Amino acid sequence: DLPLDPLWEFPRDRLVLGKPLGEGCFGQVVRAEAFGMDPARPDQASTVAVKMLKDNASDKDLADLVSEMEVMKLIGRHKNIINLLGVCTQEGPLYVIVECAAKGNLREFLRARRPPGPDLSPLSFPVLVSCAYQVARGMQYLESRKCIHRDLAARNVLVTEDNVMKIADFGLARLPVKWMAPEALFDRVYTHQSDVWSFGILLWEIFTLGGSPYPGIPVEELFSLLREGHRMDRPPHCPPELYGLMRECWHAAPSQRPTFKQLVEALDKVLLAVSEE
Ligand SMILES: *C(=O)c1nc2c(cc1CN1CCN(C)CC1=O)CCCN2C(=O)Nc1cc(NCCOC)c(C#N)cn1
Repeated sequence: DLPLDPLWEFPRDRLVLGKPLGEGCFGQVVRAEAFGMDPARPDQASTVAVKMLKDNASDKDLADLVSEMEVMKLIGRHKNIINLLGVCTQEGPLYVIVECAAKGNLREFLRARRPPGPDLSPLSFPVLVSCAYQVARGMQYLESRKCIHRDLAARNVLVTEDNVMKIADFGLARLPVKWMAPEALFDRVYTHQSDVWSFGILLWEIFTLGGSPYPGIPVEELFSLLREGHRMDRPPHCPPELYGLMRECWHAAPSQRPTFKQLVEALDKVLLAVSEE
């Protein structure tokens, strides 16, 4: 069984499950409608997402879902992360209610909003910087809460109906080798500074509108190329100020990379200037 948390327990009868959003190995995320999620308007319907176990799940999977739920409570609320909204622990399967991100992941959001490409030739430049800045803010918050993400990439950044960026799967208990810092790749060392390296890759994904990192380069060849000091080229139409930030994230020495605080500060300076360009 699971203890009743007066701060988070939501009534099971006020939650209506909908179509699945995605299925993992033993877990899944589904659409849902919640009634009275905001206590100020207790009859209002709101669209949410529900993390739950699949039928093939074991007690190890249940402990992993419980762990993510508890980590989400400990970390607390931020505008730029997928927030916990409530829980259904009593008289039925465990439901972890979280914020809905109607527009899906950032990579597909950007790919669907691309201008005519090189085989032929919507999102303004300030909106793109705002996306980067929002993700930097969310990461700054997670870091302040002792949370190392380990898998920061555009596929793990979700977009709401209101176009707010929300980092997902921060509470979790082929490998994404192209986003990994070299000390993480080679020495299995994951710090806040290795998340800064991934943020640099994410910045490149933003300014290529969902481009695949290291275009052409075989995965096997990546490691040797990084060891030689090679890094990705400046995306087309990307300003040198933003490419400069990417290159700082990609410094070999973790201590030579910027902090999330400096990234938030540098991205806010660009955003405020570019908003009147
Ligand atoms: C949220 O309930 C929601 N999410 C996604 C879609 C639709 C909806 C709800 N919804 C709003 C718009 N109207 C017209 C109908 C409707 O049903 C559409 C597809 C993309 N959604 C999505 O990605 N949601 C989402 C995903 C999450 N995880 C990403 C990995 O999924 C396995 C999370 C989380 N955590 C939260 N929302």
